[PDB]
Amino acid sequence: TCPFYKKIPGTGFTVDAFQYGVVEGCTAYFLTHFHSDHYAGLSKHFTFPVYCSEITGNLLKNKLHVQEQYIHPLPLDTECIVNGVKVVLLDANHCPGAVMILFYLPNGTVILHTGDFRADPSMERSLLADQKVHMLYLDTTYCSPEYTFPSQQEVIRFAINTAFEAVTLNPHALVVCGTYSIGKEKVFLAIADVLGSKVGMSQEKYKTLQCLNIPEINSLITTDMCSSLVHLLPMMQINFKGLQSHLKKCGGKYNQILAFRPTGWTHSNKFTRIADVIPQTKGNISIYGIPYSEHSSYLEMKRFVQWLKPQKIIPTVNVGTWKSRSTMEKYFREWKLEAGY
Ligand code: NI
Repeated sequence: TCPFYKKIPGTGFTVDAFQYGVVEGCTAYFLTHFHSDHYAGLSKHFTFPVYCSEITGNLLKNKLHVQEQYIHPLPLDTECIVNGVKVVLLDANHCPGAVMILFYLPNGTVILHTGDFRADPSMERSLLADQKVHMLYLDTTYCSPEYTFPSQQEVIRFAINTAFEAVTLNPHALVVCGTYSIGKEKVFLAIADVLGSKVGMSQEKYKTLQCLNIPEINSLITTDMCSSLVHLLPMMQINFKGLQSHLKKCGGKYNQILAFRPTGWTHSNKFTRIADVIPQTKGNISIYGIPYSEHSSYLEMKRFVQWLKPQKIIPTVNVGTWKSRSTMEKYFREWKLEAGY
């Protein structure tokens, strides 16, 4: 059944709750972003109002064939009325089209649902600064102090420098990047830019990227693999067998592959700096795991919450085990006692 952390009290609303059938009492289904664990259940047969960003609504229409009459896109950073309730969509610094949702309940309670987010100090100057938030529905993916990672900028600098050096040493090397969802487009676009190439990909992935409102995108991507020296493949194909196989397909145009796997966190992060990352190599194939995250680190999450000073926190991630729930509640209390709210 629909869990309580997906329901907004005092409303008829749910968030990211499309896989439970008709939720009793739901008059509007909000969708924070287009990732499968969140949209699970939507299709062309859905006949309830879906509220989301413009970009998410482009993907619902083009990839899932949801009918236009049920898609309700909202502009960001704008006070809107939905079934008699004031709401605002804010940028979540996650994947393209991802939002946080502010609900202003008729009784005067204010609720923030972060969806999936990477907390940033820039959020402290959005419409969030203007009033008090009483309850926080929080993306707790990486809510433990072991989870450190570098900035997105540091990671992209490493990837660009690595790729440019490799291809300049060997003009016959191919660069491959893995993907299994939207998000993390900066990895493959920054590398293609430094090399003066478009990124080549499947027709299905090209279609997905053309929904994202990225500026000048027609200049950066292509379905012609032959004209491209940065290829995108499914994340599943980023291993020695899959890459050897792909190289055969390129017909002796290339004699070396340098491949990137943008993981979330990996336990090389506790010890190893970004400067010191090394690849796994077999023969003429090398694979780099890079820690490019679109979720908050522990310290980023803690800074946002200590800034916001919510009265009550409701985790939306890692809620399935008692040990995880108890650990998270301990951190929340630490943060509250340290900051004095
Ligand atoms: Ni997500």
